[PDB]
Amino acid sequence: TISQAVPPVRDWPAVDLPGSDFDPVLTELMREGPVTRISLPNGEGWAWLVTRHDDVRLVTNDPRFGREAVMDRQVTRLAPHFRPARGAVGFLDPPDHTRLRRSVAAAFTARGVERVRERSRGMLDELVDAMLRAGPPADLTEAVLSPFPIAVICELMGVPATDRHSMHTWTQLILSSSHGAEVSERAKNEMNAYFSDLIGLRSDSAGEDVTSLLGAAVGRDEITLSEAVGLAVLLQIGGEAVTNNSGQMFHLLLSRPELAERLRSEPEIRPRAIDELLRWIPHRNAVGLSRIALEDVEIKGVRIRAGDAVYVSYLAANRDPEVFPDPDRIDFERSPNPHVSFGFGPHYCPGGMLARLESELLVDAVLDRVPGLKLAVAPEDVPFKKGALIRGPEALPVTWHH
Ligand code: HEM
Repeated sequence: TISQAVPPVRDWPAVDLPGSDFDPVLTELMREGPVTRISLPNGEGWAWLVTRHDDVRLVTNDPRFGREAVMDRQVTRLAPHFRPARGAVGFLDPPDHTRLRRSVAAAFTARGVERVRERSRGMLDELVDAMLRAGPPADLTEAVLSPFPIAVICELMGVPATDRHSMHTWTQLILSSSHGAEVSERAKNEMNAYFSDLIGLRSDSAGEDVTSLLGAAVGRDEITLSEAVGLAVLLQIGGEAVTNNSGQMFHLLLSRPELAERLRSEPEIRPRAIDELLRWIPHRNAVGLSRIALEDVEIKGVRIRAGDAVYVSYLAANRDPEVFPDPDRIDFERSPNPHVSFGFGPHYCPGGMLARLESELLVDAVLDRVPGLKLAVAPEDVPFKKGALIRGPEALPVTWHH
């Protein structure tokens, strides 16, 4: 009937945001309408953006949107660099995506990750023992939040004990140290070779650790060795997400003492509280990886054309006022909490249950074992990551009673 003009293309420059402050450009986009168009610093052209919870679920779960097609051009994006390997799980669609996710799914369910909870709680107690022994102050990130997710994933992956410190080092060197280009990709090569060998060796394993599952799937020709190794590396270095996210968690718990006080007074609410924190924390800068409309799709009266790129903002979806009344309020009692901090659809985060487990153990040890714990700097003086994809502290200086 009546033409509905397309939205203006909104430029979305890379900006370093303080602490956990919400992106005001994303707020602007949320206020503009459910369907907007954006231009990011890198790649070319524009992309659709959806911000409402229902539209985000549609775009991420509907078969009419595809990931492989994203590598057919230079879609506008935040990251300077793009498309490493084209076997990367992120860029696969259900001809092949499903095989790869299925091969390890069992280790990452609630029941799957529960298998490493006691060992993980022990490893965390070791780290905290050491921090207490050294005495205050400490950088909680360096002392605890950084090493713990790596220890846990080593255990879940089934890395032989004598190789786990090599794993730590490799993980630290990969894309997150200094010595750009060279040491990172050499560490990546070593880790690749390592997992190629371990998974290869486990070609007929009935083990239930992740590398055994990968090895067995490779052995039954469900996936190739190359696919298995790539995924193994992604999973192995994925814990940095928990390091960053839990860093924001404790930054919040310490800068807003009432939250910490609630979790000490009512320990029973900690799982729900963690979910609320996961909902609220602005985990990333801007948006991540788009999907291509494989056929024309109408969203809120807007015609998304086949070939167009479409982004979702999980961050925005987690502040959807209809789904989350008073969305900017951190409410640990929040009634239903259907957040999409771990994404949605086939590409939903494999590590979500693992991240909740890690966060629950972390909150327990840090809130229960550090007497008089507080920030050692003003909240606004905690350094947060600049030029980042995933937001979070560079360091989290804390102090307490020795
Ligand atoms: C609280 C911490 C974490 C958060 C907030 C998080 C969030 C996310 C999000 C938003 C996505 C994208 C979903 C999409 O493409 O639509 C994702 C993907 C992914 N995450 Fe995480 N993640 C976390 C921890 C982890 C950990 C610890 C691991 C490693 C076990 C991991 C492994 C992955 C993988 C492999 C993918 C790609 C999945 C696929 O495309 O099939 N994540 N994550």
